This record gives sequence, structure tokens and C-alpha cells, in this order.
Amino acid sequence: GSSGSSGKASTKLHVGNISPTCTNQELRAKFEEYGPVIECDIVKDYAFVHMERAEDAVEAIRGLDNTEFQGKRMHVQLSTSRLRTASGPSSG
Repeated sequence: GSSGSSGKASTKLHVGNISPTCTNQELRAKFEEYGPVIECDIVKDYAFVHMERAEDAVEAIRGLDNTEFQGKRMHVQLSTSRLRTASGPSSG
């Protein structure tokens, strides 16, 4: 599904074609090289790295994008797709 509220602060990155022996200590660290990772989670053949600053998230991709990881190459991209931008009007 989809998160919902396009608006967000932190960044999320999705990974595919993961290894069976892939460990968080590996994936996370790999992403930590770009920026201060928040929370990393490995999946069957995919994963998800929660970044803090976009500048780091965007890079972590252009770099870890199509990179032989754990022997097999994984595809890294934006976890959530944002089409419509939102500033953030008042609420009070």
C-alpha cells in the first residue's frame, strides 16, 4: 500500500534482490556511509533503509543503485513515490 500523507521529514529507501545471508549490520552500515541511518530492515528479496536527511538518502541510492551486494546486485530507489508536493498550511 501507500503511507498516505505525502508530507514527511525523514527519508525512506527501498532495496531489492537481497541476499539470504544479508544482515542488517551489513545493509545498514553500507547506507550509513552516506548519512546517519535511522532504521534498517531486511526482507526476503528486498529491504528498507530509513534515512534522516534527503541529501544522504538520494545519494545512498545513486551509489548503492545496482551495486553487487552480498554477491548479488540490489536495486535501490525511493520507498514512497511523491507526485504532489505540499508546503503545510496552518492548523490551529
